[PDB]
Amino acid sequence: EGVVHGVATVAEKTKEQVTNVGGAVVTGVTAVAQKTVEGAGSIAAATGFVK
Amino acid sequence: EGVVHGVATVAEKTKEQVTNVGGAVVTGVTAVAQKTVEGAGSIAAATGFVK
Amino acid sequence: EGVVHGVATVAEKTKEQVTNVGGAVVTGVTAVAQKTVEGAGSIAAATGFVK
Amino acid sequence: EGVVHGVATVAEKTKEQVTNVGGAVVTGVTAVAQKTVEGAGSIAAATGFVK
Amino acid sequence: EGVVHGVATVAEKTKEQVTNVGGAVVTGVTAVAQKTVEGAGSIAAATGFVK
Amino acid sequence: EGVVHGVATVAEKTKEQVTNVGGAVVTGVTAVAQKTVEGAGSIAAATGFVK
Amino acid sequence: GGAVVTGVTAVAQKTVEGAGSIAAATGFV
Amino acid sequence: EQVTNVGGAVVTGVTAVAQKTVEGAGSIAAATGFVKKD
Amino acid sequence: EQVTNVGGAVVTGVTAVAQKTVEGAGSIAAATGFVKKD
Amino acid sequence: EQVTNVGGAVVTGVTAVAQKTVEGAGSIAAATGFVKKD
Amino acid sequence: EQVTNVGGAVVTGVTAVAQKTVEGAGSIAAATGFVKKD
Amino acid sequence: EQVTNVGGAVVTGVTAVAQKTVEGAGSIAAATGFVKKD
Repeated sequence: EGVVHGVATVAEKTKEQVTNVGGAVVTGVTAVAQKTVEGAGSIAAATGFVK
Repeated sequence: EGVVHGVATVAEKTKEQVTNVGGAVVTGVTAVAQKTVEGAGSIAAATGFVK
Repeated sequence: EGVVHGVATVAEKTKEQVTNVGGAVVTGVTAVAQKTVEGAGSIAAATGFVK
Repeated sequence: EGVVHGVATVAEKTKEQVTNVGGAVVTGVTAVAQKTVEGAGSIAAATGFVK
Repeated sequence: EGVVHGVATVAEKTKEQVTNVGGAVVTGVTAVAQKTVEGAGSIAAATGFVK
Repeated sequence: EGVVHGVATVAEKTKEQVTNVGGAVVTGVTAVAQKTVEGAGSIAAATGFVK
Repeated sequence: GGAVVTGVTAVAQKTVEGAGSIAAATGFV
Repeated sequence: EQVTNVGGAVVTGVTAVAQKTVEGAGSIAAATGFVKKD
Repeated sequence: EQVTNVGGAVVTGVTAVAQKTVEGAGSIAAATGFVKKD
Repeated sequence: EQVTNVGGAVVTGVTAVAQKTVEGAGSIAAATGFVKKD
Repeated sequence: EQVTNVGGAVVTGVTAVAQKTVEGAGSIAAATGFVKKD
Repeated sequence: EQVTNVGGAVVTGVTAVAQKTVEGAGSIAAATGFVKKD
């Protein structure tokens, strides 16, 4: 049935070289954030700088 | 059935070298953020700078 | 049945070298955030800087 | 039946090396954050800087 | 039946080496955060900096 | 039947090496934070910095 | 070969579904 | 066969900031002060 | 067969920072003070 | 068959910091003070 | 067959902090002061 | 078959900390000052 409303991601990390010798690095494998609804309902959101 | 509303992604990371010497870098494998709806409903969102 | 509303992610870490000498590093495997509803309901959320 | 509303993640750690001499490193396998409702309910959540 | 509302996570640790000599390291396997309701219920959660 | 609302996580540790001489290390497997209500009830939780 | 940098500010960020503001400046004399 | 040889690697005074944010907000502000009088 | 060779690796005065945030907020601010009088 | 060779690895004075936050908030502020008179 | 070879590994004056937070709040503030007169 | 080879491994003055928080709050602040006059 695969994926209906969500998303699908596949990855294979065979060989990677990362040398951190002069700074800072951040890396990641597929972080996700999800807001979904099926029927009657309401998702109200304010994400960011709101003040 | 594959994908109905969301998207699909495949990425095989075979061989990669990144050299961090004169600064900083960020990268990752396909982060995603999703909002979808099936029937009657509402997603009311404001993302960014709102003030 | 796969995934209906959520998302699907697969990753394989075969060989990876990270050498952290000239600074700091952060990395992760698929952290997730999820808010969903099925029927008549309400998720109301404000995430970030609200003031 | 797989997963209905939540998300699905699989990872395999075959071989990974992290050496950290001149800084700090944080890493992890799939931390999760989830809020969900089924029927007549409500989730109200302000996460971040609220003031 | 798999998982209905929660999430699914599988990870295998074949071979990994963390060598940390001149800094601090933190790592872990799948810490989770969850708040869910089924029927007539409510969750109100302010997390972060609230003041 | 798996898990209805809770989450599912499996992990195997074949071989992992940690060495720490001049810093701090913390390692963990499946730390849990959960709150769940099914019928008539509620949960109010403010966690973090409240002042 | 040489890799000699005088003095540097370096900024990198990725944001998905939010907002981010970078503000950097260097002082060299 | 992928190889990298860093010969000198001499960077004197640096500020380096990286961040990743999903579903939120993050603002970063950095500044360097360098003076090589001689 | 991948190989990294770092010859010198000399970085004198540095501040470095990375962070990841999912479903929240995070602001970092850094600054360096360097003076090489000689 | 991957290999790392760090020849010198000399980083005089640094501050470094990383963090991951899921479902919360985290703000950091760092700064270095360096003076190499010579 | 992966191997790490650190030749020099010299970091004179450093401070480093890392944290992970799930469902909470955490703020860190670090600083260094180094003076190598010679 | 992975091996660890640390040749020099010299850290003069350091201060490092790490923490993990699940369902709570945790904030630390640390700093170092080193003076290598010579």
